[PDB]
Amino acid sequence: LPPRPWITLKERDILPSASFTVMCYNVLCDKYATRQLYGYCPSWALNWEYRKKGIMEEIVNCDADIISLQEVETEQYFTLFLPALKERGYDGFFSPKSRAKIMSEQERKHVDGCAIFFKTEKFTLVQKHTVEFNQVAMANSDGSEAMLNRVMTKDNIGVAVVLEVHKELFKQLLIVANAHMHWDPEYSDVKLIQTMMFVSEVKNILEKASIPLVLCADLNSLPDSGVVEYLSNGGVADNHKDFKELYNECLMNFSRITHGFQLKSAYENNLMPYTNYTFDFKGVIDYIFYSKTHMNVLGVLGPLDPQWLVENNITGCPHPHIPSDHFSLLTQLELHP
DNA sequence: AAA
Ligand SMILES: [Mg+2]
Ligand SMILES: [Mg+2]
Repeated sequence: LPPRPWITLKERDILPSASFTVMCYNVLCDKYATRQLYGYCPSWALNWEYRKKGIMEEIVNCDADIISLQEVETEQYFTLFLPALKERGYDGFFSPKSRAKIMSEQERKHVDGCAIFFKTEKFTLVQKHTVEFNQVAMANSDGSEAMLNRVMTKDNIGVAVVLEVHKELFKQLLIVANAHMHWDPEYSDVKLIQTMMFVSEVKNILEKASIPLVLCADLNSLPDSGVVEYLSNGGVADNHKDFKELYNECLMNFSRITHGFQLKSAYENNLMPYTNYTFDFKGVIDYIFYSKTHMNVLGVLGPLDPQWLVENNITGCPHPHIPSDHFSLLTQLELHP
């Protein structure tokens, strides 16, 4: 296993500014780490008792100031992620999917969700928020049968925290948001709508709290998609093909459909060839977006050496040496007040 | 949970 290379994009700055790093990582929850989907990885290496060590080691060694995780299993949050990262100087916020859904005690422990951790020496938690996409869809369906049938029926969520950035690093506020969108490629419309919902709800948090945004997400969307275009260009045509020409009027409950932020992906221009890496599918579907008005990217952690993967005949993850089917993103950012 |  060779070290992943750091890529410098700009060096540190004279003007007073704070730099900090952000990790975005889908850990692959145990529930979904099955032989069926991951036949090519041996059982002992899929198993959570084994994989959780590689996943902790990954998060520890990245050592980011802000960590956004997806597929964090409820019980693992409280008994593993939080108490171990507390020992490293972090506090955290977590919310599970499916909160409103009836299920046994046992099943409730295994439901996964999104978590944001932050170094308490650098940041103070001002507010925490959960955005349940099923609920925002319900509230915004009026008319539109697609909303209710296609969107409200997906249990996805994002979380967001409002953080106070300690003055000494330079009340400076920062919002960090983390989401995990629906997966199914036949549902490009749900992915885009969940993103519009997440962004507009994030804007609302912002009002009630101009203020820098860091947006981490497993978007399940390629760089060419309607969702990436929407996030990167401040908006998208209400007739974009990703709507499956299937919405209109209800779309602009979150509003050519537009958002106010000015965002760039930390890894734009293909700095990694894929963030999800399996036998059947490899592509960039995970992202760290930041407000380009307040922040520059100083650098990113580059991809694992493609030559190393080929030499070891690794055509999909997880693998004995790679504990998730996603690779972590890690970026260093510089914030100007 | 690019079931
Ligand atoms: Mg997954
Ligand atoms: Mg995914």
